[PDB]
Amino acid sequence: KKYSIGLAIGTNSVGWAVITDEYKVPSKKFKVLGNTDRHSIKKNLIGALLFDSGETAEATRLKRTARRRYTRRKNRICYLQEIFSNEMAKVDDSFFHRLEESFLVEEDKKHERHPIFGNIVDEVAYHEKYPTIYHLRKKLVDSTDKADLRLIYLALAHMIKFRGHFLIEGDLNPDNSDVDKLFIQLVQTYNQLFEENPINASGVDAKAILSARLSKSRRLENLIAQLPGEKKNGLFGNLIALSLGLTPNFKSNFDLAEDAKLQLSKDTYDDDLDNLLAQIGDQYADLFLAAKNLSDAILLSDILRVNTEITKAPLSASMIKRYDEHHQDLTLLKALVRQQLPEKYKEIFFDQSKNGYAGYIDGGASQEEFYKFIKPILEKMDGTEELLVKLNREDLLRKQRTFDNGSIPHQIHLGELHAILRRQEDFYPFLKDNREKIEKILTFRIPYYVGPLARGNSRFAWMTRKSEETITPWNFEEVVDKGASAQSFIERMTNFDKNLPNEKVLPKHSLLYEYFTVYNELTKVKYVTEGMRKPAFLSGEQKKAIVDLLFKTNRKVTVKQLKEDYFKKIECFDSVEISGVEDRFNASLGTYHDLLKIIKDKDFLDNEENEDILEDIVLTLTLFEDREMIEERLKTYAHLFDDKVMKQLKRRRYTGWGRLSRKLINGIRDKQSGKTILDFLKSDGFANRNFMQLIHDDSLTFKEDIQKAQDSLHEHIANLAGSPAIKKGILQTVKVVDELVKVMGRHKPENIVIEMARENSRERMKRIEEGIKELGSQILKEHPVENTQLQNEKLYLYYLQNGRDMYVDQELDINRLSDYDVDAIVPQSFLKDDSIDNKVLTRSDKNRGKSDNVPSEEVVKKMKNYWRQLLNAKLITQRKFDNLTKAERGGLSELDKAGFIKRQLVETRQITKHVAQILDSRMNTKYDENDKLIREVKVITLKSKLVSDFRKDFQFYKVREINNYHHAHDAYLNAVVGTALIKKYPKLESEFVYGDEIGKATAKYFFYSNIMNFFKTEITLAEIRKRPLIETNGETGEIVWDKGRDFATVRKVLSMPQVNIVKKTEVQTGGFSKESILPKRNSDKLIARKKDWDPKKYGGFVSPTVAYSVLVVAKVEKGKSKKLKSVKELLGITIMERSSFEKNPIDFLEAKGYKEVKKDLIIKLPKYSLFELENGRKRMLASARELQKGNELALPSKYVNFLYLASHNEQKQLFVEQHKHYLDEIIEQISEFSKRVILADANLDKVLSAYNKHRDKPIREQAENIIHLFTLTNLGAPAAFKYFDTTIDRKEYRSTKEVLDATLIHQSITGLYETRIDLSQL
RNA sequence: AUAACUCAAUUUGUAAAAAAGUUUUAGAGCUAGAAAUAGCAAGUUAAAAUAAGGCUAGUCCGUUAUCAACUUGAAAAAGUG
DNA sequence: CAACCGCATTTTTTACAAATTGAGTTAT
DNA sequence: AAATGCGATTG
Ligand SMILES: [K+]
Ligand SMILES: [K+]
Ligand SMILES: [K+]
Ligand SMILES: [K+]
Ligand SMILES: [K+]
Ligand SMILES: [K+]
Ligand SMILES: [K+]
Ligand SMILES: [K+]
Ligand SMILES: [K+]
Ligand SMILES: [K+]
Ligand SMILES: [K+]
Ligand SMILES: [Mg+2]
Ligand SMILES: [Mg+2]
Repeated sequence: KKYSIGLAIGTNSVGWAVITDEYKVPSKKFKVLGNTDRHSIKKNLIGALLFDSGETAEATRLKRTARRRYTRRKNRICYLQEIFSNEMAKVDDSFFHRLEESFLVEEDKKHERHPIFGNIVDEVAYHEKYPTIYHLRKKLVDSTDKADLRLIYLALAHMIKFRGHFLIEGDLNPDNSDVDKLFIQLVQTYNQLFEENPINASGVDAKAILSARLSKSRRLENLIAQLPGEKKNGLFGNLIALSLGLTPNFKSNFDLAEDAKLQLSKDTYDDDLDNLLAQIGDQYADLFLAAKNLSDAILLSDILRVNTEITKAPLSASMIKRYDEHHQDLTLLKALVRQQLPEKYKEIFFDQSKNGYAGYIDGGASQEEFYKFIKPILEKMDGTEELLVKLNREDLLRKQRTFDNGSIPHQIHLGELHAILRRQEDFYPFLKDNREKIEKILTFRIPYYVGPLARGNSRFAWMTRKSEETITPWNFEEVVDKGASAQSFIERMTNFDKNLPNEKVLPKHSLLYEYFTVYNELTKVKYVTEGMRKPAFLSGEQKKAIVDLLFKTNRKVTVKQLKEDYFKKIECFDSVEISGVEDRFNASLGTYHDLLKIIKDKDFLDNEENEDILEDIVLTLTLFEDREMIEERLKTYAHLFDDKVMKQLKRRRYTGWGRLSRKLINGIRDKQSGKTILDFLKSDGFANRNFMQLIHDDSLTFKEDIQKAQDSLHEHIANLAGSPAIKKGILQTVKVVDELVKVMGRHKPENIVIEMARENSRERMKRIEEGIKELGSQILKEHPVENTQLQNEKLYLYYLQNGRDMYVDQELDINRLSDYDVDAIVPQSFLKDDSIDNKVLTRSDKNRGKSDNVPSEEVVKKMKNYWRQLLNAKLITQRKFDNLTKAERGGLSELDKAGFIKRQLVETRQITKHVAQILDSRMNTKYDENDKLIREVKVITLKSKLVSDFRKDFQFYKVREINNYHHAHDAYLNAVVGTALIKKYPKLESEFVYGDEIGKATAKYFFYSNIMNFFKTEITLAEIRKRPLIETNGETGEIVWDKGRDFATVRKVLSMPQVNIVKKTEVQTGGFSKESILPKRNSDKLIARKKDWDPKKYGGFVSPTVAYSVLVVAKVEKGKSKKLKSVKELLGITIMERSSFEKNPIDFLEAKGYKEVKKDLIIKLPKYSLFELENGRKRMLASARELQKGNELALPSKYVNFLYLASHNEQKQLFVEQHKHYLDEIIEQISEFSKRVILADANLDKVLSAYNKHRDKPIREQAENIIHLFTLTNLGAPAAFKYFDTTIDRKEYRSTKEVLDATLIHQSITGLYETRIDLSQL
């Protein structure tokens, strides 16, 4: 009966309201179930559901993949030990047993406590000879004497267990030996090519300074310092930078207008270098060759700090170096500290809590914190200089297992492994027989395109089996079908053709697909000359000409190229106008030219008989990215081109998929024509019909063939694109609407109004680092920053703009930001954009020019080049750039302005439209005699601006900190305003409801900018106007608004004290506990990490999280007698024990000690369960041992508006000064509330005192802080707050005893239905 | 409002990998003195676990989504004022 | 007991698909 | 990245 629903959808809330034809919210009586006094209770139909945020699947994913990593590493070790098992059984009966029981205490061990050899003397001997595992590694690599099998194992297992990364393909083979001759060779060739001016080797110690432990940049700087008359930006400088691993740019050297940047580790190096050499002349090739030849002996200089002539183990040897220098410098540091500051020796070398050397080795101090702690001790001392030198290089007292070993490629560890196996296979036959297996254990790696090696029980797996063997690293290629697996990896994610749903989409770089795009764009190009009377299409012949002559010879085709190279040359038109394209064609035959460069056979690419082949090739190049498998897939075409061409095709790789199928573009045929879609795009006579037209033209049969070709609420919502949080909001919104419908007797509403709320330091620091380094700027060396600092908006913009004004061509001052202006590129009055994309730092905003538009044309002229530099450094995005420059395109036209304004009130967000479609499809389910949908319910969607402006305009002020009522209030107001709008302007249905020259632009602007004026009585537009007291619609005359009564109605609704705020109860899920592993200590609070690892002996976890609490009434044994005592208490069931408890609850509880459990009184109490006690005082159950505040403080509207105005028109100021007494009154309110439900006496006293101490402060400040006070009374978890400078610590409630005798309240989603249980009765 | 294309930014979801960290144990502490307690010597490494665990036993799975109460259901979700 | 103070696994790389937003060309 | 449920210290 005559009601509409208002809905405010948030990430943590859904406000809901029900309104009647005159904007009142009903008040109904609802039955109360349970064993309580109340049989019913009256409720207003307004409220809000609150809930914790929905989470992404990310954390779960990281955990799952980490899991798989651990189990596979374990299996690696197991494979190794299975190889060693028998021959180790002849040396040491129990070696592996001692290894796998090493973690146990002596009390629990089966065997002697010394793992390696099993006796004290031999193990002390071992650790004396090999203080680190790398000593053993190196000796086992270099030495030729037979070694103990157990040590061999320890070496191999250490290398397999920490095998390094896989970011470099192929193999490395360290050769640091000829860096001097290689540098001299580069200098040599360069001097051959530049006979005119040579560089002189000059005994420059290239080895020392390139293999130095600095960064590539500094090594460059220093190295080119030693070369006279040469600059780091010159040719040889850029070359050196290349040999180092940096990406330089060579265009300024070769007078090139096109960027030429080369990175020797990028897989595109061969073709970028071929590009460049084809531009500059191949006589330069031997230069870049030298760059590689050096780059190879120098690649790994940062890990291998040792001559490769002394060892085959440069890694283990460099680690031994770490150890020895650590030793020497430790002895020295000790001596020094003894001499000069002995009183500080203890703190440094004993106290583990201080971050000294003791804290460094035995405490929890990191190398960084240790260096930071001991830096002043060193530079203060004497005899220390080299230790500071080692400190700034981060090389002082290094361990061997360190955060920075992530640079080690697996090829190194593989080198040493191969070496050891080669040494000791001479003595152990089985090592020879199993050399390859072992190397494979270190080598093998499941390809990402295979996924888990599942067998029907992984929801995540997709791989397929060529055979039903158990899969090992040695039978992987024979048992796993890698081709089918790599196929499914992509085809399980790729879209099908929506027009032909049983057809797969073509590769985006398919030749056919690009012909389709080129022709689909070209077929709507029109042209005019002087003679003709109308613009005409291109004919089939003309299109084939434009394609064969321009598109198949130029990578990109410009309009100029079309006017000069076709129209002028082939049609003798000195002038012509082009209508269907701007500047240059968007589509292009990129793949045609890629394959032209590789295949060098244009007639092959033009031959239609090869179409299929070529498609299949580009499919392959797209589907797979493992070059080995691409080769396998291209073999069948190995006869069509020479070997080298096959070599180059291998490396050609494409990514991406289109939107349409091959059948669609060139498969389906028109019955009448016999022509495919592409046939029509190529030639369609006088009508040059589009893909869109072809697919919808009833004279052609494509559409009918397509139509011929053509689930639950929760899956549907989960399938949407968007934040899982807002999705949680959406589902909850649908369930709310369902309940309200039921509340209204299953009558559906007249309208449903929905509003959706809109909407990091490391990312920033990275942005600036890469953009600055690309920009060749020093501002980072000049002004060092730290991640967190860049949360400052103005500092971030300062760095994004290279410390420069964005509208003027002058520098900025880091020390003067407070004096500068942040300015919106397109002003805020049109685009409500707060992000960096629309903001700029400038000395003063006025120098942008006009305030009503894009930055003026002067500015564009003066700063355009600089903005381009920022774009190419990615320090601004394309959006920001185009917006900045729009004044050279007339800036903001009037139409664009009207556009922005209606975009401010009309919701265009896709996810919101999905919400509206869900609701519409749930509410409107019937079809009229003509099979058209009957739209009984109208779903309106509004942007936040309407209700916000409404609140400001009519002083229905909002303060979100006082309580949660504002969610509900917003929902109510959305219902009111939405229904009023649609009642007043029914045509605007098309704009706001779901379902199916320049002067007019100004009219739209003014119109949408004044749409909300039918609410006011007098309006000033910036002359005055006036409006009646009663607002109707003209055509119907129906009353839409009545300013005599309706505003007062709103005030009555906002003032209502009882508003149904419901915190959603939720079983907690996720981690069993905190992840930290604490040391052993006596406490039942420590949870075993494994069944048999008693934490009193081994330590364990703390803080398990309660999945849900349970009410238990039973008896407990008491004292030695074990006399049974009746109890009623709350037992937290932890996530880890939940499944056990649900399997059999009586056995679970009995094991916990409870006897004679009354099974029918067991009550599941998830987090946030609601309980009432005493004077309406409420608590929410956050845990089994802690409670949260459960009450809302309904502050009178007059105080809400007062606080709003005081915290921030002469009349309203007068109101503040006239009603200052409200302050004291407000506090009275709070005080009462607290003394009645918060029960935090001390904290309340500190509030009263701290306030009385600030009754002489400005009223603005006092109000702003009274607002702070409300977190003392807020619903939910207690929290700390500052009144002024008086920090009030939180007073939380950690008992939950009272709850057991309170009234439990089971709430509906709306809270309107309640079941109340008097727990006193149990 | 839809569809294809261009350029760009963002978000979601997935797989394969790396390095640390932590926790027990092993790296014979030494002299004094009865005892705590002093004095000095040392330290850098390794094994193993890294959600307890599960059955489907895979080199798989185990932290997302979804959840008032009562009656019905496996479950979804229905029926109840 | 209540007030009070402390604590919480971290980081790095590769490969891939789909939406969505927002500036453009063409169409239903 | 908080903040909020818990651990332990203390008063
Ligand atoms: K024993
Ligand atoms: K120089
Ligand atoms: K440490
Ligand atoms: K370590
Ligand atoms: K264009
Ligand atoms: K590919
Ligand atoms: K061939
Ligand atoms: K959950
Ligand atoms: K959670
Ligand atoms: K991503
Ligand atoms: K509920
Ligand atoms: Mg495990
Ligand atoms: Mg470790």
